[PDB]
Amino acid sequence: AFCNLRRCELSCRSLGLLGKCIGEECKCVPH
Repeated sequence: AFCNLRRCELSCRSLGLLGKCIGEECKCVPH
């Protein structure tokens, strides 16, 4: 698992979300 940020964001577009780092792992946000 990584904070791939650039790739994290593109993964999060699956639900239309922004992608962010939260300590070594990517997690999306409802904003």
